[PDB]
Amino acid sequence: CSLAPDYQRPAMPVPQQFSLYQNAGWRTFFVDNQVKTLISEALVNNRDLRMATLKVQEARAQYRLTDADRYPQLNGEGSGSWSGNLKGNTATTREFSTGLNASFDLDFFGRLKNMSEAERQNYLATEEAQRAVHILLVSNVAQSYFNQQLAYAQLQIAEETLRNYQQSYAFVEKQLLTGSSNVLALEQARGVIESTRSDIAKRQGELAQANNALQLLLGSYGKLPQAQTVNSDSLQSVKLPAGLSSQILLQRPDIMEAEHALMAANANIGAARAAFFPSISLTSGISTASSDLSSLFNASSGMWNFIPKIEIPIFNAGRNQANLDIAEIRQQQSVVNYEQKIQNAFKEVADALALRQSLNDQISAQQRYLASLQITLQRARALYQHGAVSYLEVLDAERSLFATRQTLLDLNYARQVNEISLYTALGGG
Amino acid sequence: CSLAPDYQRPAMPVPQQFSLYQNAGWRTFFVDNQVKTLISEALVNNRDLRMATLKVQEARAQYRLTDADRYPQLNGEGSGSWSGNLKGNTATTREFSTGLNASFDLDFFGRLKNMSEAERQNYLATEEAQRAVHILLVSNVAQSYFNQQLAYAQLQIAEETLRNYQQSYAFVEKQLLTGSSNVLALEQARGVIESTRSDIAKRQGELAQANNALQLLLGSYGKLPQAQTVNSDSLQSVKLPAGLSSQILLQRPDIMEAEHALMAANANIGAARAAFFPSISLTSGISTASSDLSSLFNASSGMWNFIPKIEIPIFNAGRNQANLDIAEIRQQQSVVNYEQKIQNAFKEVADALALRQSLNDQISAQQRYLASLQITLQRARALYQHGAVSYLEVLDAERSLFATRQTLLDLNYARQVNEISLYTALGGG
Amino acid sequence: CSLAPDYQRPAMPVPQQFSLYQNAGWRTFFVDNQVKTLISEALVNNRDLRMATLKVQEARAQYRLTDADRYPQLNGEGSGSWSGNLKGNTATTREFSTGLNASFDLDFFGRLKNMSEAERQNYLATEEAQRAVHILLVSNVAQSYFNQQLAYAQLQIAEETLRNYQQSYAFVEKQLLTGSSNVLALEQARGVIESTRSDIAKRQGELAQANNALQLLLGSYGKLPQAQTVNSDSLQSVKLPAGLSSQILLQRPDIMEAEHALMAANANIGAARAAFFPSISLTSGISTASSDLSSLFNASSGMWNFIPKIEIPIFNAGRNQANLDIAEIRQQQSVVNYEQKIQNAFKEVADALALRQSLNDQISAQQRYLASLQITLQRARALYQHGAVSYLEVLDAERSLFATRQTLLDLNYARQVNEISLYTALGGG
Repeated sequence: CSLAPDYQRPAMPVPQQFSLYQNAGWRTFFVDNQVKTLISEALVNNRDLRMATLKVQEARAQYRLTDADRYPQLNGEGSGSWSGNLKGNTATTREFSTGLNASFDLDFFGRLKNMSEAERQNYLATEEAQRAVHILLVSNVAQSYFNQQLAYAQLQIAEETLRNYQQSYAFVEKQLLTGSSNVLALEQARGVIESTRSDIAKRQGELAQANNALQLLLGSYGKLPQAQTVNSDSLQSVKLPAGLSSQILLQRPDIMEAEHALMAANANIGAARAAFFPSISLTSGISTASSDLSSLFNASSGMWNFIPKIEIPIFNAGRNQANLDIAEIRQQQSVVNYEQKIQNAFKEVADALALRQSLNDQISAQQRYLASLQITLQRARALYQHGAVSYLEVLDAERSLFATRQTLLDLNYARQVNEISLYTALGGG
Repeated sequence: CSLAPDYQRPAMPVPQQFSLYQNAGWRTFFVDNQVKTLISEALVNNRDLRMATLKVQEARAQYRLTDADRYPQLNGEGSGSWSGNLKGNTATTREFSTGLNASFDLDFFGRLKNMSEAERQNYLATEEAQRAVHILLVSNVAQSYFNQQLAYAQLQIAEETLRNYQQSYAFVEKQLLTGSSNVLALEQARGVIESTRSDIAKRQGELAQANNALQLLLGSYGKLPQAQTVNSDSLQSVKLPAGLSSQILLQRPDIMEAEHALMAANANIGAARAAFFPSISLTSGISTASSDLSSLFNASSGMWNFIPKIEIPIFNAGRNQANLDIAEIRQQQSVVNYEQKIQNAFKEVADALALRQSLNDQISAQQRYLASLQITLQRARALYQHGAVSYLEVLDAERSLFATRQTLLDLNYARQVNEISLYTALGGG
Repeated sequence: CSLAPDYQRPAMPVPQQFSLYQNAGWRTFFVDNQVKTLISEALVNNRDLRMATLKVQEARAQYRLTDADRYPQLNGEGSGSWSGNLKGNTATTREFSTGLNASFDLDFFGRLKNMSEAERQNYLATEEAQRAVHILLVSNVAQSYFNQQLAYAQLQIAEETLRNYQQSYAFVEKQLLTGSSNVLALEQARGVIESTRSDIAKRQGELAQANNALQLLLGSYGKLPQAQTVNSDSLQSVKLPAGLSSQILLQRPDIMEAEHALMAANANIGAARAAFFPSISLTSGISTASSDLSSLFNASSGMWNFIPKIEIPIFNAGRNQANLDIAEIRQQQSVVNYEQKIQNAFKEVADALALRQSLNDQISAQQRYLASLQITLQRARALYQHGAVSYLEVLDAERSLFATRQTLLDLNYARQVNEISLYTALGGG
């Protein structure tokens, strides 16, 4: 029988709503097909996930090892014994023996059963941890893919900005050849060509870094995805009821893992309680003995045997009690751990919801800003070409336009990362 | 008796001065009352700290478990034994027995005593670690609070900057309606409205993130503090003698923790030394036996018993010596750990002192810069409105003014974080 | 004998080339002599490395402890036994005994041998980890040194930029005193003085922080290096064949560490296999006994003794099999760990190669940009001083010039860090 306390799910340590459903599969959440191809490959070859799978097997084997301790043992024994005096008849005595013995703990108060149940729960927790690494990998690969695509896109706008600045410069040169501009405007147009080449070189770096990170995550080194057009429709962004319950969190693998750890701790309390109670063992044996080898295996020399035993703990100076206290304190630790895991999950979902609003509003504003800058550039050119304003007006408008384009790319990347983070924080596929 | 070496505090691994006292309580260090209310709540509900408290209890129980091993044990035993031959009189022999036995290790050379002392020191170290989590939490909550307030303040100046830019734009529009300005100036004034809306949306994000981080730290989800006015007087910044001794560091909990770990290691050396010496045990028992159950508990079948024993290690192939070496090497590791903890603490205090000077000087300079920018803006407006300069003068002055205001807010936040870090690095309250 | 599987190096988990040799010693790689002096000091006093050295000693001792378990033991025993009835002749029986006994496990199937070999391999792995900390420290010290030098250089250009801005301001003042400029230009020139003072204060902070980090790494607090002139020739940057083989990675200490861990796991498989097989032990003793102490050590009371024993596992409910499974699964884990270590190393080398190209191209472009900005500044001054353009042209050119200089310093630092990272990722000296 078991002395373990019954499982009780701790009180929800977070509000019941995120601020006032089930995810689709990742094959549906991700629209872009390239990212899905990379995710599938990662699921096969990624080393971290492979390691997480092996840890599940290990824990399964440890469960088996511990469970085995509940079953009877049967073992053989062989012995020979020479001995004699040191004075007063120096004749050697000699005896041979052979034992075949079985052993069995009755485990009436469930010590061994519960140590086993604890290992089974650790195994269950380990499977959940595995599931967590699985969804975190899907998230990470996808993000890594979009980071690569961001690098491509940044490189692309940098090159077309280079082309633009080269045209601007050629034009100012032509003007100068007609004694129509000045040497200041020319040097300004030349400068921005160089800073743009610098940006190009930077984006090449980031691309290479993105590629290398992606290949580490895949655990494979085949050809990388090429640049593709990517947008808000690349993901099927989560739609959520207005009063989505916090209870969705309890479905994440990492939270289920914590739950199983809590059950393991309950089982360890049962095991520690059992120590206070009598324990009954049983050993039975077939045995033989003889002073010489010849008549050893003689039925004549044989003996059967059957010996039940009971041990009764009486006083142990608070050993059992201290050990029980450790188990109880550790169960309390598991409860806090469970609470921490949920509070952390709640923070991830709340942040991603807030960030979704913030990022959408930043992007919208940034788009309107860009449109205004394009108009500004056009007006500045016209006014400059008619000698009404200095070339600094053109330079300034170009710089801001280019910076805004790079910022807008970064924001769209942040938006996709956040959508992926949200999906994942809700438990993924 | 104990074979452990005496404790000796390692030579100070850092200079004796920080570069040429006792903290007040956090209730006094923090002036702002809101932050103190949040700190008090965190001290109650925060999960990390609760977990640190449970670890102290666990270590206390482990100390008790180990100490118990020093005391006598008294246990019961019950047995029944059926056995018989296999040929040549197949009559079964049967014997029942019941033992009540006491056990006691004399521990003359302090093996068990020292293993106990080691656990007591681990327990002491664990209390110190707890105290460390406690002061780190006070620090973190306070910082998290000021980060929230920074977000509020950034949002506030962004909105008033929005209002300003809308007035600027309305004015340029009016000018245009009088054929007095141009379409370039108008588009420039429009643009900055949009970039400011973008900043507003960003600050809303950061606010939401700040709120969520603060609630994670509190472990509670009641209403959040509203924006309040915050300044250098929100903290009672530490005043330090010119030649403050490094010795103040030895009062931090994390350093005391290291000290207790060092004592534990000393105790483990004592325990390992004891293994080389004889060990004396003592077992005494009341016992009975009979071939049938009826005359079992007969005083007739009973026997008392008393058996002192001594074990003497002679040769063990370097087992004891290797084990002693591990203990000695581990004590050396504890010494290095202690040194590392102090050197790290010294770095924290030195950095915060340097940062205090740097930040004060940056803020002072930035204030003078801001004042200059306000004047510049005013002059640019006047000159622009009289057709003496382009609107780019106004735009440029506005942009720099706004950026400087945001920078100044960030610097004041950094200053408070650094003051808090300094307080904490000196051991907190 | 050993039941362990033979070592087989896992298939290379990365491409055979980095994208289409041996490092020199760090004394040769680093040209700058100051950095080498700091590296030498760190190698002596650094706490992390000292700790890594102690861990090697600890593992060596654990190897010795485990190996000792393979050798015979010889121990002494002394006993006295008083016992008597409880009724029916209350005369006490009394017996004294003294045993000297030897013990020896034959270890025919190599259980103990392999547990020893596992510990020897853990020791070997620990030496490699030590070597890793050693090369990582050389890297970190060098980087920390160049970061200090970066701080010095940033402070220096900030001060000369301050001097420049003060001259610019004095000039505008003079112009105003001749009713030749305006109050806008003056306030603009004043502003940039203040922002530059802010930068100066920031660089003082960073310098102080750099110094404190460097002293933590050195584990010593003597005088710090002063500013020196530093450039691309401070390091003898690695030259690599076009088709450098990935195989160079297998020379890194961290990868060799993984290899030894793999061998340890192989040994543990051997140990677990041995459990299925019979085990033969041997105990031999000299012994005495007597009812009184006087005739105790009488050769008369003495007995010699010799007892070989064999244990044969028959059925254990899958205990041995589960334990074997754990060992096999753990060996598979070591293989994955080995693969991870290599893939990670491959990423470090690939990133550093890409970054070397990117950084060189950014620096080249940034130099050309700087040269263009110097010309722009000169042209703007001339045009401004002749009333042809506003002072905003001068301000703008100064700001960009100063920002580009700071950026160029940061890029040169990044280049040196990357060269150091490359050297280190290839196995260092």
